[PDB]
Amino acid sequence: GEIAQALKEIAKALKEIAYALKEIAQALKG
Amino acid sequence: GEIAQALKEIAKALKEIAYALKEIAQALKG
Amino acid sequence: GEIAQALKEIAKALKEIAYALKEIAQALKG
Amino acid sequence: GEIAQALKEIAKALKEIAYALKEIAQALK
Amino acid sequence: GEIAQALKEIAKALKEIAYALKEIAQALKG
Repeated sequence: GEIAQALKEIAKALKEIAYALKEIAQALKG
Repeated sequence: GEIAQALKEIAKALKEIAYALKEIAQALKG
Repeated sequence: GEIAQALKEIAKALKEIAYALKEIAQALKG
Repeated sequence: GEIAQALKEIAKALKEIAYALKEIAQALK
Repeated sequence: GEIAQALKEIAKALKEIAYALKEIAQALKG
């Protein structure tokens, strides 16, 4: 239902945030 | 009621997150 | 009740995350 | 019950993530 | 000093993201 859907989209968002932050970490090491 | 409202705000928040992340991705390319 | 409250705190959290990420996007464009 | 408890922990986690991200924004700003 | 700070906070952020995702995975089994 709608709570399961909310949570799936939050998991997606958090995975993209983790990747964004790793690319920012690498940029700053560069 | 309250749960429908909470879920509408979650959906709004996640749309802004998706937008922000695209601009972060682009910034890091240039 | 409890679920509505939990989801309202999640909605708040995600709104602050969207805000933070917009400032990160701006920083990186500088 | 169990779903309310799970969602309270998720709310806490996301609040700490929002704080972290604001400190990252400031560092970079 | 900004780079040191950024990298410390990104490491913290990633640990909290991994935790959030585990709790979301478990929640969705329920």
